Formats: sequence, structure tokens, C-alpha cells
Amino acid sequence: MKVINDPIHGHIELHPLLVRIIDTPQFQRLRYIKQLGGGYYVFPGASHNRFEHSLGVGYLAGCLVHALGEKQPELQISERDVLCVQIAGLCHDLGHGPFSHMFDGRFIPLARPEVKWTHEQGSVMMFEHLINSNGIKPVMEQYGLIPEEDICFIKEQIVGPLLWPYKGRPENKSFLYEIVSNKRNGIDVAKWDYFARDCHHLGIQNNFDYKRFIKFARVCEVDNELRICARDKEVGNLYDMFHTRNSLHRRAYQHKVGNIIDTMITDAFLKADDYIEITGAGGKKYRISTAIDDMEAYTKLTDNIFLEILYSTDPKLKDAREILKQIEYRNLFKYVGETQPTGQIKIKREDYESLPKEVASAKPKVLLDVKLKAEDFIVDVINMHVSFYCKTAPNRAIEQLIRVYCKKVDRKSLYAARQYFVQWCADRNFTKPQ
Amino acid sequence: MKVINDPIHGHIELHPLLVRIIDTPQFQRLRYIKQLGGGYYVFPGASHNRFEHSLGVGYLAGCLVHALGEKQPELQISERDVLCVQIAGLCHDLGHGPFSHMFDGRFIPLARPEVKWTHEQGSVMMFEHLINSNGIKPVMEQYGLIPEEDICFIKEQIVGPLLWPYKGRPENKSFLYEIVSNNGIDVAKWDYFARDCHHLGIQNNFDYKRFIKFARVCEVDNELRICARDKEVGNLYDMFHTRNSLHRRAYQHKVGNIIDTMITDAFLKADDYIEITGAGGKKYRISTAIDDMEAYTKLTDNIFLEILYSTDPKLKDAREILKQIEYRNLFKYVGETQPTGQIKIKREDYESLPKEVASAKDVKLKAEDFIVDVINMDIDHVSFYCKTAPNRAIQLIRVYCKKVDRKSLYAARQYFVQWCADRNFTKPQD
RNA sequence: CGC
RNA sequence: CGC
Ligand SMILES: [Zn+2]
Ligand SMILES: [Zn+2]
Repeated sequence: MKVINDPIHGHIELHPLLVRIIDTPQFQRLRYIKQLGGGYYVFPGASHNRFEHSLGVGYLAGCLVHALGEKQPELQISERDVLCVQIAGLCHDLGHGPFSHMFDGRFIPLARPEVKWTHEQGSVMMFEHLINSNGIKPVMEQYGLIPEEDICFIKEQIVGPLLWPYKGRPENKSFLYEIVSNKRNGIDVAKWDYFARDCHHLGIQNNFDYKRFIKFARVCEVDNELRICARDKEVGNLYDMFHTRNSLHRRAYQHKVGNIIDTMITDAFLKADDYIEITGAGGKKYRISTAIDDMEAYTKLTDNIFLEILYSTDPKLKDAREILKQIEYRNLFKYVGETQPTGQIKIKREDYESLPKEVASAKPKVLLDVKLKAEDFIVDVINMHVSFYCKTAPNRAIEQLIRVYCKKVDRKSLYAARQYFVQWCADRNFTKPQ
Repeated sequence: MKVINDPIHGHIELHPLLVRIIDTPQFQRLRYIKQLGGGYYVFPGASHNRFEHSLGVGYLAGCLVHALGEKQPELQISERDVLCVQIAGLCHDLGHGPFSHMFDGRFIPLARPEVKWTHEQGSVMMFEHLINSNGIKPVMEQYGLIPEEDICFIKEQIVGPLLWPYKGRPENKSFLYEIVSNNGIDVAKWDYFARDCHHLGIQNNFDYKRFIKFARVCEVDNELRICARDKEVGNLYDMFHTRNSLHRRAYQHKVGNIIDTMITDAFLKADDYIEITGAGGKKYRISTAIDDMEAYTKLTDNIFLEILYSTDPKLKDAREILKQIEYRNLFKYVGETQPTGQIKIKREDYESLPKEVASAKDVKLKAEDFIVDVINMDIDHVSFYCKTAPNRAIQLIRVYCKKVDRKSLYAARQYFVQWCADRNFTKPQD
């Protein structure tokens, strides 16, 4: 089989069935989507894309199931189970759009507030499209997979279930749905890859040692469910991982300028949406916000759309182009403040678009000259339990931030924007900004 | 000052003038050109672009020039001098085209064999274009630079001189011309040695920090040359070895070079049908964008995706080559050879080679089926000093086939071996 | 506001 | 033929 040499995992061995899924346009698309979205414009080392991360997730998913399979043959983990987990690891991010999280986290809710969309649902659709347009089903049979149920298994590891809700594997293998993405504690192999990979590219330092965690993991009975468990001695490695997670969020994922830049890209896309045409199945033409509705079109929707707007000459694209040009010139939106919702609702995606109006409609009655419209405000909604076993008894067990930026960079609008912001938070009973 | 946190160097401090140069479309362009070109298709960690490298080179350039001047005040090293050497470091790669070296190393020769072009020449043109499009001359003045002679000094660091052939700085500051690009020891190699090892997972045994703090300018044959300390000779060996490990394992990688030639082939078949708008509304091709910097500003690795996502029927041939890269149905390796004792093959003759292979001889193959790739790399000449006496010192040629059946593959092998006989080249191994 |  |  083939070896891919990754700076984080060294030599990666890929089963020939994984190679065939990788060597498709639907998987090679991930080479053109930056892992950290606009974070590259803030961190020059963060040039990595979804592709190499996905190889890493596919690789760690395998190492874990194969480690668990050797130390616990009573789990009856087949080599078909291994491949289904690796495929799910490879393919979990297939549905990511331009600038990863900025696309489904901010662009799609602002452009189509009525539509519900996640990158995970995109991954399922893209995976189904990847199989159908490349004849992967026979290659799966050739290598021992049973397509109808194994494809069901792979999709459920990605997006979740549609008593025991799953239908790809029975209850005696429930621990398999915990590897690729863990919806119950947030410890999965995908986190392991990008902690290490993002640290590597940001120059932040990573104390967590994923290999020791794999070496000592075990499946155990916890409330009559089979769950993967860490050794009781290894709590120190887990403390390190959580500290790395907190550093990456505080330093990189929630960086002030990096988030501002994400909203500028989203602004440019929104101004371009009516004029960019992406050709989907049958020659039908889609927009940036509607490419998610046709997988052929989505395949051709990547970070490229930044440069296609930046390089365009079309007069209708001028407004969008000038937003991208201000990023290059480093004339960004200006930070106004921050807040938190007090024991309150999740500010919901359907409401993201109404937010700039509320801020402008707020009444700071300490009245000054300048007044601002909704188009001048950006509102940024940033959305953000381990069982152990002792070695003497091996199968016995033991939120939202809201930033406001202003598109006008004068002293007076920024002074006024602050007054509107401080007023808006009182209206909704948010914490006082300062 | 503004700080940029880089994984190779930690914190980089940028003088306000450098920020002004960096925050232009001409410099930001470098975010959209892979440092290793097609090598990303073999090394998934090699996603790095020319931009981050260029910041490293400016940083390393300042470190060296600043450490010399503080340790040897007799060198008369101004802050004008430091800023100029930083700008030269920041901008030395401004002229790189799509997929870095694959552009001027193979494409421009195959598309316009008449013209003799280098990315360094592009960097001079792109720099001049950068300075005028963003009003950098007044900013240079408000920070103590004399633009007319300093722009010459920056240009000369990047491309070289047109007796003392330089006109940006006098001979008593000859050493300043050795920092950005040189004997082959300069800060540019230092950054990409470290940067490439970091993304490739190869180990870099050279420590540039140790070389920097122990470096001294000394007189050697009437010229002031930058000299390493005697005890750093072991560091120099490690430097020369990681350089050679990077070329043999990464830059001259077999599949990555094959992929580079597939992109080049795609570009030549797309060349007559892509239009890039340059100054005055004039239109240019991938091959002529080099003659107009406004157009060149918009020619990045994005030209790869424009072809790949194109629907024009006239771009189908180029599109299908790129689509063959995604599927991993690549050209096939036939063999390797070298011009032993022979005249090195020159760029102007690159396009003649695929027909010379079909020339020299059941199934027979035409020039269309042959790719000929010419791989170029480009002890002494480095002087050391002792502590007690601190002022005195002491081509590859590969052939690929486009038809991948075993019958055409064995045929192309014989075309190749015979072609080397006619041209006095080595007989390939197995 | 590439602290 | 991302040894
Ligand atoms: Zn992921
Ligand atoms: Zn360079």
C-alpha cells in the first residue's frame, strides 16, 4: 500500500480503498479550503488546508480502532470495521465550504436565514456524490465491504443518527461511533489531528501526546454502554490536551483581527452573491449561497472564489472586489466591543441577519452628531465527562461571545458605534461592555 | 513596531516602512503561490506559500545586518542600510510566478524560447511596480531613506549588477551585498531550509542563530566578506548536508517533478485562451503577463483552478490534464541521464528535446508522447576567522511518457537510451 | 488592529 | 508509480 509522509504523523499507510476515495475531485477539493479560514491573514504559518487534516483524521481513526482491536479481541473488530472508520475519518470534512467554518458558521446564515445547513450534512451529500460519480461501491465490495450498510455506517459517524438509534452497527459496537467525532464529550481523533497540526503551523506548543493515549485506551462497561476509556494514570495527558484546546481558541480561533477578517470575506461574498455563477449538474447555474444545493457545483466552490472576485473586472462585482482590496491594504473593519448573553438564549443563526438593525435602532440618547445605518455595523456571534479505568480492574469504571465592528473608521462613528453597542446590550440584557 | 508570530522564527518585529510594503496587492500576491510548486501534490505538509517565506527572509536579513553593525561599529552600518537590506529580503521573491520555480524554470522556456526571463527580473519589475502603485517613495523619505539611490541598492541586492559594478552602495560596504543572496550562503537559504524542513518533516541540523551571532566581516583579498567563526565549521557541514538532503528528497522528487510537468503542459495548452487584463485594458496571456506587472499581479496559482473549473470548450485539453492530476493518472517515468562532460542543456533548447527523443530510434511514439525535464541545482569560497585574530581569515535530465500501456512504455525506454547515445549522455540504470 |  |  501507499505511504504519505506527513510532518505530524510521519509515514501514513493508506489502504488501496482509501486511495481511490482520495483520488477524486470531490476529495482533492479539500486542498483549496484553508483549515483556519481567514486566520491565515493573521498567522502566516496557518497555510494548511482541509486535505492534510483529513488524511490525519483518517489515519488516527484507524490507529485507534486497530489498537483497540488487538488488545480486546472480544470486541470482534473486523478489518471491515477498520476501513469504515478510516473512511469516515477521511471524509468527515468533505462538506466544508470556502474558508471552512466561516462558510456554514456565518455566510450561509446571513445569505439564506431560512435554510438550515451544516458542513456535516454537506459531508454526507458530498460523500454520496463522491461514491456515485466514481464507482466506489464495486471497489468497496472488492475489498470486503457491504455497501448498503457500510455506507450507512460511514454517514452516521459523520452526521449522527437520523432505544438504540443507529442502523449501521448494532449496540455491541457503539464504541465505534465515538472515534471520528464524539458528540458527548468532544474527545475524538479529529481534535487530536488539528490540535497537533494547528499548533505546528501557529507555533503554539502542544503538550498532549496522542500516541500514549491510543496506547492505553480500552473499551469498558459504563452504565451498560461500551465506551472508550483512558487509563486512570493518564489524567495528566488529558489535562494537557484541554489546555492546548483552550490556548488555540483563545489565541487563534477567536483572534480579534482574524474574526474581523472573516466577516470582511463574508461581506464581500454577500455583495458578490448575485453575480457569481457556478455551473452545477445539467448546466444549471448556482450562486455562492445556492451551490450547497447541488453537489456538482459545490465541488467547484472553494477558496478560489476569493481570487475570482479579487481578479474580476466585472462592474457588478466592484463592491465585492473593493471589500477584498481593503483586506490587502489592511484597512479592516474596526473593533467596537464585546458582550455575553446572560443566562439567555443562544442567539440563533436565523437571527444573525436582524442583529445589525437592532444595533442601529438602539437609542443612545446621549445624542451626538453622527448617526449610523445597519450596513455600517457588523455583528459577530462566536459559538464555542471522561470515564477512566484502573489497571487492577480493567473493565470496571471509576459559551457565546458577541462582537460588534463598524465599517466606518472615523473617530466619531467609532465613538457613536460604541454608544449604540453599549445601548444595544442593555436592551437585550447583555453584560456591560468595557 | 508591529509583531508577526511565525512558526520558524517566533516573533518578527516589523518597522513601519516594511508594513507599508507588505500591505500592498503586489506583496500579498505571494499568499497565492506555493513555495514548492507542484511538490504539494506529493508532500501534504508543503502547503506553504511564498509570502510567509518572504517575511522570514526580511527578518533573517535584518538579524544578520543588525548583529554585524552592533558588533563591528567600524563598518558604519546605518539604519538606512538595515532597512534597505530588510526590504531586499522582503521583496527578493516578488517576481515568482504560478507554482514558483515551475514557472520560470520550465514554462516560460517552453512557451517563449526567445525571451530570457528570471523571477529575480520579475522581482525588480514587481518592486518598482509596488513602490509606485502605493506611494512608497514619500514613506521611504519620512523614514530617512534616499529613494533614488536606495531603490537602486535594493534592486541590486535582488538581481545583481548590470572595477566596482554596483552603484547603490560604495565598495566599503561590499559585505551588504552578501546577505540576501550570494558562494551560496545567505539568509534566503536559511529561511527555506528551516521552513521546508518544518513542512516536509525532514530534520534541519543547521542552526542559523549560531551562525548569525558569531559572524564577522573581515578583509579577504582586498574585499570585505562575511566570515564565520572557526568553531562554526561543523554547523556549515550540517548546512551543506541538509541542503543536499532537501534537493534529493524533495526538490528532485520523481513524482513531484512529473506533476510539475503536467501543470506546465496544462498551461501551454491553455495559453492561447486565457485573458488577463493588464495596464490600459490591454490583454495578456499566461506567457506574456511577465511583460506587464499589472497583469502579473493577477497571475497566481489560481490560474490552475480557473482552468480546472472552466467550461470553455477551448480549454478542454488543458482542463483534462488537470483532471488527470486529480485522478492520479500521471505521466510515466522512463529514465534518468546526465550530460557528463558535455555542454549543459540550455533553456532555449527545452522545447526541441521531445522531438529529438521521437527522432532517435511494433508500437511507435511521437513527440506528443515525450516529456523531457531538465533538473538543475543552480568546501571553498567560505572564509573562517579565529578568536585571537578577529580581522583576518584563513544537471539531471529525465524523460517521461504520456502513454501508460506497457507496450508504449517499453518502446519509449529505447527511444530514450538511443537518444543519450546520440548526445554523449550516460546510459541509464534500472 | 498579523502585540 | 504521494515508498
Ligand atoms: Zn475535522
Ligand atoms: Zn527565496
